[PDB]
Amino acid sequence: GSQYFLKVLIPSYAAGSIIGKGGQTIVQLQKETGATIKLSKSKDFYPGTTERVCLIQGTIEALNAVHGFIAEKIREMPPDRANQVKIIVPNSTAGLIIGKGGATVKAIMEQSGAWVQLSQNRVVTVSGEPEQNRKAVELIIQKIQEDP
RNA sequence: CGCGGAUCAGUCACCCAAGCGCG
Ligand SMILES: [K+]
Ligand SMILES: [Mg+2]
Ligand SMILES: [Mg+2]
Repeated sequence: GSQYFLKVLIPSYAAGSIIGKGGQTIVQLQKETGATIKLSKSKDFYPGTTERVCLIQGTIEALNAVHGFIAEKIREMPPDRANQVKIIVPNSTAGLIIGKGGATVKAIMEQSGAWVQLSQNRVVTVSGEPEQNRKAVELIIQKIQEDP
Protein backbone atom coordinates (compact mmCIF):
# COMPACT_ATOMS: atom_id res chain seq x y z
CA GLY A 1 0.00 0.00 0.00
CA SER A 2 1.05 3.61 -0.73
CA GLN A 3 2.81 5.23 2.30
CA TYR A 4 2.57 8.87 3.46
CA PHE A 5 3.71 10.98 6.43
CA LEU A 6 1.86 13.15 8.93
CA LYS A 7 3.47 15.15 11.78
CA VAL A 8 1.19 16.10 14.64
CA LEU A 9 1.83 18.22 17.69
CA ILE A 10 0.88 16.62 21.03
CA PRO A 11 0.55 18.56 24.28
CA SER A 12 2.73 16.77 26.86
CA TYR A 13 -0.32 16.07 29.06
CA ALA A 14 -1.78 13.87 26.30
CA ALA A 15 1.30 11.75 25.54
CA GLY A 16 0.88 9.43 28.50
CA SER A 17 -2.56 8.35 27.22
CA ILE A 18 -1.59 7.76 23.61
CA ILE A 19 1.42 5.60 24.49
CA GLY A 20 -0.33 3.71 27.34
CA LYS A 21 1.22 1.51 30.03
CA GLY A 22 4.29 -0.29 28.77
CA GLY A 23 3.39 1.07 25.34
CA GLN A 24 0.26 -1.09 25.02
CA THR A 25 -2.00 1.55 23.39
CA ILE A 26 0.41 2.83 20.75
CA VAL A 27 1.36 -0.73 19.88
CA GLN A 28 -2.26 -1.74 19.37
CA LEU A 29 -2.93 1.33 17.27
CA GLN A 30 0.13 0.61 15.10
CA LYS A 31 -0.81 -3.08 14.74
CA GLU A 32 -4.45 -2.37 13.95
CA THR A 33 -3.80 0.38 11.29
CA GLY A 34 -0.47 -0.85 9.90
CA ALA A 35 0.91 2.62 10.70
CA THR A 36 4.32 3.35 12.23
CA ILE A 37 4.10 5.90 15.04
CA LYS A 38 7.01 7.72 16.77
CA LEU A 39 6.64 10.41 19.45
CA SER A 40 9.56 12.69 20.24
CA LYS A 41 10.83 12.22 23.80
CA SER A 42 9.27 13.98 26.80
CA LYS A 43 11.29 17.21 26.54
CA ASP A 44 11.75 17.36 22.75
CA PHE A 45 9.35 20.10 21.76
CA TYR A 46 8.65 21.62 18.37
CA PRO A 47 10.63 24.89 18.10
CA GLY A 48 8.78 27.56 20.11
CA THR A 49 6.15 25.18 21.49
CA THR A 50 5.50 23.12 24.61
CA GLU A 51 4.38 20.31 22.31
CA ARG A 52 5.91 16.94 21.40
CA VAL A 53 5.82 15.64 17.83
CA CYS A 54 4.20 12.47 16.62
CA LEU A 55 5.48 11.07 13.30
CA ILE A 56 2.89 8.86 11.67
CA GLN A 57 3.61 6.83 8.60
CA GLY A 58 0.96 4.78 6.82
CA THR A 59 -1.84 4.83 4.29
CA ILE A 60 -4.07 7.87 3.85
CA GLU A 61 -6.72 6.04 5.93
CA ALA A 62 -4.29 5.02 8.63
CA LEU A 63 -3.15 8.70 8.97
CA ASN A 64 -6.73 9.94 9.35
CA ALA A 65 -7.37 7.13 11.86
CA VAL A 66 -4.22 7.61 13.91
CA HIS A 67 -4.88 11.35 13.95
CA GLY A 68 -8.52 10.74 14.92
CA PHE A 69 -7.33 8.73 17.93
CA ILE A 70 -4.79 11.46 18.93
CA ALA A 71 -7.52 14.14 18.74
CA GLU A 72 -9.78 12.12 21.04
CA LYS A 73 -7.04 11.68 23.66
CA ILE A 74 -6.17 15.42 23.51
CA ARG A 75 -9.86 16.15 24.14
CA GLU A 76 -9.43 14.67 27.65
CA MET A 77 -7.44 17.39 29.54
CA PRO A 78 -5.67 17.21 32.97
CA PRO A 79 -8.63 25.68 27.43
CA ASP A 80 -8.25 26.66 23.72
CA ARG A 81 -6.21 23.60 22.88
CA ALA A 82 -8.93 21.11 23.87
CA ASN A 83 -10.56 21.82 20.50
CA GLN A 84 -7.58 22.41 18.17
CA VAL A 85 -5.41 20.18 16.02
CA LYS A 86 -1.93 21.34 15.01
CA ILE A 87 -0.09 19.60 12.23
CA ILE A 88 3.28 20.39 10.63
CA VAL A 89 3.43 20.64 6.81
CA PRO A 90 6.28 21.33 4.32
CA ASN A 91 6.14 24.77 2.73
CA SER A 92 5.08 23.06 -0.53
CA THR A 93 1.94 21.57 1.06
CA ALA A 94 1.42 24.80 3.01
CA GLY A 95 1.25 26.52 -0.41
CA LEU A 96 -1.31 24.00 -1.64
CA ILE A 97 -3.53 24.20 1.47
CA ILE A 98 -3.92 28.00 1.18
CA GLY A 99 -4.72 28.26 -2.53
CA LYS A 100 -4.71 31.18 -4.97
CA GLY A 101 -5.38 34.12 -2.63
CA GLY A 102 -6.68 31.82 0.09
CA ALA A 103 -9.37 30.19 -2.05
CA THR A 104 -8.49 26.68 -0.92
CA VAL A 105 -8.39 27.24 2.87
CA LYS A 106 -11.69 29.05 2.39
CA ALA A 107 -13.16 26.04 0.57
CA ILE A 108 -11.78 23.74 3.31
CA MET A 109 -13.34 25.90 6.07
CA GLU A 110 -16.69 25.95 4.28
CA GLN A 111 -16.69 22.15 3.79
CA SER A 112 -15.58 21.44 7.35
CA GLY A 113 -17.12 24.23 9.43
CA ALA A 114 -13.65 24.43 10.92
CA TRP A 115 -11.48 27.51 11.33
CA VAL A 116 -8.09 26.75 9.70
CA GLN A 117 -4.88 28.82 10.03
CA LEU A 118 -1.19 28.54 9.11
CA SER A 119 1.52 30.01 11.31
CA GLN A 120 11.27 24.94 6.40
CA ASN A 121 7.85 24.08 7.86
CA ARG A 122 4.58 25.54 9.08
CA VAL A 123 2.12 24.45 11.72
CA VAL A 124 -1.49 24.28 10.61
CA THR A 125 -4.00 24.90 13.42
CA VAL A 126 -7.53 23.65 12.90
CA SER A 127 -10.24 24.85 15.23
CA GLY A 128 -13.79 23.66 15.92
CA GLU A 129 -15.93 20.72 17.01
CA PRO A 130 -14.58 17.12 16.78
CA GLU A 131 -16.40 16.24 13.53
CA GLN A 132 -15.42 19.64 12.08
CA ASN A 133 -11.73 19.13 12.89
CA ARG A 134 -11.82 15.56 11.67
CA LYS A 135 -13.33 16.77 8.38
CA ALA A 136 -10.78 19.55 7.82
CA VAL A 137 -7.88 17.18 8.60
CA GLU A 138 -9.21 14.78 5.95
CA LEU A 139 -9.06 17.61 3.35
CA ILE A 140 -5.64 18.70 4.59
CA ILE A 141 -4.29 15.12 4.46
CA GLN A 142 -5.76 14.87 0.95
CA LYS A 143 -3.59 17.87 0.00
CA ILE A 144 -0.56 16.31 1.75
CA GLN A 145 -1.23 13.34 -0.58
CA GLU A 146 -1.57 15.39 -3.79
CA ASP A 147 1.69 17.42 -3.52
CA PRO A 148 4.48 15.98 -5.71
C1' C B 1 20.86 -6.78 11.08
C1' G B 2 19.67 -10.07 15.75
C1' C B 3 19.37 -10.73 21.18
C1' G B 4 19.77 -7.19 24.83
C1' G B 5 17.85 -2.75 27.27
C1' A B 6 22.26 1.34 30.69
C1' U B 7 20.53 6.36 31.00
C1' C B 8 16.44 9.08 29.96
C1' A B 9 11.23 8.67 30.30
C1' G B 10 5.84 9.36 35.16
C1' U B 11 0.38 5.73 31.23
C1' C B 12 6.84 6.53 27.79
C1' A B 13 6.37 2.58 23.53
C1' C B 14 9.50 2.82 19.09
C1' C B 15 14.30 4.77 18.28
C1' C B 16 19.20 5.08 20.88
C1' A B 17 24.12 3.07 24.88
C1' A B 18 26.95 -1.07 27.32
C1' G B 19 27.52 -6.17 26.42
C1' C B 20 27.00 -10.78 23.33
C1' G B 21 26.25 -12.37 18.29
C1' C B 22 24.97 -13.77 12.99
C1' G B 23 25.98 -12.13 7.99
K1 LIG C 1 16.75 -3.73 19.17
MG1 LIG D 1 14.30 -4.82 20.74
MG1 LIG E 1 19.90 -1.92 18.72
